[PDB]
Amino acid sequence: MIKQRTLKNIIRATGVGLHSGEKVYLTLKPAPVDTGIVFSRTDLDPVVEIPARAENVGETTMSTTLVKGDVKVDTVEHLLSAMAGLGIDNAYVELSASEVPIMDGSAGPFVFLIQSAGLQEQEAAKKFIRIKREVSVEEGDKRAVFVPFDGFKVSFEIDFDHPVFRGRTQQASVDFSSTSFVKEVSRARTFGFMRDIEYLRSQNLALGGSVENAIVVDENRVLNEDGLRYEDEFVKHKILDAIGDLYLLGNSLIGEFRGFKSGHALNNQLLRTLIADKDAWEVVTFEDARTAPISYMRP
Ligand SMILES: COC(=O)c1ccc(O)cc1
Ligand SMILES: COC(=O)c1ccc(O)cc1
Ligand SMILES: [Zn+2]
Repeated sequence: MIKQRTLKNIIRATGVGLHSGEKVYLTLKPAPVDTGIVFSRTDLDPVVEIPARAENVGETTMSTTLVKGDVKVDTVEHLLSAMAGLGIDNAYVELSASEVPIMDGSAGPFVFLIQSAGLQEQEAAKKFIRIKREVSVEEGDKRAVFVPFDGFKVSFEIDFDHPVFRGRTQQASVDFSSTSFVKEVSRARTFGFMRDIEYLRSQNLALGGSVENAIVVDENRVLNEDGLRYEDEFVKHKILDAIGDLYLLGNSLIGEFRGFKSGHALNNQLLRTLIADKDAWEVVTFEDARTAPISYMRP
């Protein structure tokens, strides 16, 4: 069978929140079968756990925020993207503060830290959500859709009228049967506009933002001296965000996601609409990895 996976070993990292600018200690720990991804605020007494599930998304302003009452875990999407990309089902994510560290603004440092620790196959079938029928949500010119697909595929389109986007790839499709999450998507970074930073800081957004953890765009050029990792880095980052947002379903998808200018808010609304529309999906297992429509790297 395709087995559930957890971490082989505890691993530790230090960084700062993108939004809060606060220093944070991150610990990834192994978790038993059917735990899912559970975030833990270890700075609080008593400690507060928040499962990484669509129903715990409380705020979606410029990141996905998990919330239990007054307790928040902000910017979970880049770490959940890495976990979805490596096939991690079960893990405890301990944090010393209210926001996952931004690291280099991508999933690259997370995929490296996890593959460094190693993955552990567990003695239980991995459960997938197979999309059986179209489910779509719209708001204004934004759209997010699931359609049936025998595999996992993401298509995304952004539309920015900014000189730095003129004639640039604003649309991409990744089929994870053809393409490596790791080589193709994980290194795409968070991006931001100089003309926005005053408004954002006034909203307690991007307080930790800099060229060290983001592509900073200024009028006609990228400020980062060493430039882009990909010609289409911006749309690749939105695909990274979508994978992270969609992993709040709590299981890997067998289907296709298409986003048109979709962000954290509409991605979460798509998950809530799917969960409610029970005839559009089923839980499936594969008793032979070799005959299944998606494969994961050796652990
Ligand atoms: C100047 O703007 C920034 O530094 C910045 C960093 C990260 C963002 O997400 C947005 C803006
Ligand atoms: C939410 O993302 C996934 O379901 C997923 C499934 C297979 C992958 O290879 C990557 C992501
Ligand atoms: Zn992001």
